[PDB]
Parts: sequence; structure tokens; C-alpha cells
Amino acid sequence: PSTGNPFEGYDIYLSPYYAEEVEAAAAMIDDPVLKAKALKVKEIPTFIWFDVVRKTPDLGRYLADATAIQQRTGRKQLVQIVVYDLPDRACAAAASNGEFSLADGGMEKYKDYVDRLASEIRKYPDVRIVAVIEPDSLANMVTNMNVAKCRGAEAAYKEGVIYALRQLSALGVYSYVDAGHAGWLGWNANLAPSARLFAQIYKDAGRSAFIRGLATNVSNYNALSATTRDPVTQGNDNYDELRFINALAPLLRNEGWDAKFIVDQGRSGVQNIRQEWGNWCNVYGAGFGMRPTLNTPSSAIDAIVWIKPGGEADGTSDTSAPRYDTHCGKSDSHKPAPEAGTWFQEYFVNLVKNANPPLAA
Repeated sequence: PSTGNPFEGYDIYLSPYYAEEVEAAAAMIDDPVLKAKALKVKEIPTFIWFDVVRKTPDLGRYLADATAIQQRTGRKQLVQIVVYDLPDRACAAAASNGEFSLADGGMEKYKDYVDRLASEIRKYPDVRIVAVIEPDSLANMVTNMNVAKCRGAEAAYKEGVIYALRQLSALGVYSYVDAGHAGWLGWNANLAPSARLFAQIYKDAGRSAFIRGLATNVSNYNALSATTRDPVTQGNDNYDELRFINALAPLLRNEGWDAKFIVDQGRSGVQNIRQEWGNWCNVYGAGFGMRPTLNTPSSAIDAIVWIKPGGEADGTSDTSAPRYDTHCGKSDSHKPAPEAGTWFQEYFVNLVKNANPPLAA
């Protein structure tokens, strides 16, 4: 347990999954300046996504690796992971449809997926783990209950997240539950219902101190602190993540949860690149953003992080593909784009090019 920042005094384990993707990406880059910059990216900590159940054994391999690094160097390792396999996943979109279906034993399959993750963690208990819990799940219950799939997935999302939280907390994993972003849950009308909902999940999950708080901006592109206001944010007083967090935090406290936050800035380097705030799929000309750091602009924020690993696609732009979503066909999307989660070379090259602050060789 701990009252304070779980990232404090730890080396962050560097994703080998992402390192190999970056190394292969770098090998194909013409420009030697862009090549040397691309290579710097694998030294920047990212989160490791378990978006499919066949990846669960990889966790044991990562924990064994981090354990061996810890024993060899004497330096404490922290492994950053994402839990992302709810049944009827991403109910308002087709892009990240998911392997588990509520029509086909999805809930029980999901509990087994969590149990599999837990049994790897039990195998290697000497390394601290920070887990992001189920991006693009509960945020849907606030604003998207007009969608048939979301309405049908509600009890499953709650039960699934609560179960994930209870199993991981028992093992001393630090959890941050996904809480959308400023252009989703930051709108004044959505603030109180969000604080209510996440506080409820926190209660049902036993109020364990290992349930540290919430993760924002996962797989999105919002500024943490906007020097200049992006026009796409007009109408919303919370036009950046800091404003969103500062608006939501005191509401959470009164609802019985003094929650902390982490903020994705992995693709936040270039602002003003969206026609609508709701456009999220492979947004064209994005850049790597603010680097992971514990030097944050608020007491509520444990860390700036890179959760979504830049270069992995958000969704396919192929109109004939089963998982095609209209958001991935928009004029401000990078096209042609491959399936969600797969390597998107052209996009990564722009991320590197457009890095802000710029990447060093």
C-alpha cells in the first residue's frame, strides 16, 4: 500500500513489444535524422495493452524480464499495463469491436481473462504494476446510452470493471480507471453524472487504496494545458485535461473518493488538427507529445504518461472491412489505415516528425 504517488522512486519498464515495433519502423525510415529520432522513442515508457486474451502469457514474460532487471541492477521496476477486453467492448464504435460477446458467454470469458492476468502477476510479485482499466467503457454509460449495444453492455461493463478492480487490488496492483477526456466527460452537463458513476464503482470495488484514481485522454489528443485554445473546443469551459481534472476532482471528493489521475499525452504534440472534437481515429498529422513525467501541473495528477503507443492504428479505413467505423473515414483521418492495434508506419513517421517537444537524435 501507499498514500502517495505509486510512480515515485521507480524505473519504468520499457515495453519490449513497442521497442521491436519502433526498431522495425526505424529500419524502414529513409531520413537518417528521422531514423535517429525514431530510435529515441523506444527509450520513452509506454503502457502495455492486453487487448486480447492470447496476450496474457506475455505478461508473465514481461514480469519475469522486469524481475530479472530488478535483481541484476538493484533498481525497482514498474510495469505499466492496460486491461482492455470487456465483452461488447467499445459499444459506441465498431473500430475496436473485441473478441468477447455477451451473446456468447462473454461475461464469464472476461472473468477468466482477468484471472489469467492475475495468475501471471501471482507468479512474479516483486515488481510494482500500474494498470489502466478498460478504456472507452464506463464513459459510454454517461453519454451513449442511446446506443443499443451500450445499453445492453451497461451491467457487463460495471460488473467487469468491478471484478478487475477487486482481483488486481488483492494483488497490490495500482489501478487507474479510464475516465474519458475533456471533450467527452468535461462538458458541464456530464461532470456530476461521471463523478457519481466512478465513485459508485470505487465503492463496489471495496474502496481499496490500490484503486488510485482515473486515467484521462487515453488514445486521444487533447492538450494537458492549452497555451492557445484549440477552436474545436468552443462551448466547453474544460478545453484541456487539466481543466477537466480540476473540474472533476472536487466533485469526486464530495462523492466519497479523493481520486488521483494520470494523463495520456502520447499523441498530444500537435494541437488544432481536428474538425470535430469527436474525431479520434488516426487523426492526421498528430505528433508525439509531452514526455512521461512526475512533474505535473496539479496535486491531483500523479503522472503524465504515454498510454496509447503512437504508431499503432486506431481503426481501419477500409469501408469493406467488418470493423470499419465512419470516424476512420473522415477527412482529417490518416488514410489508408490498417486494423486497430496494428502497425501504421506512415502515421508513426508523422508522429516522430511532428514531436513536440522535438525528439533528439
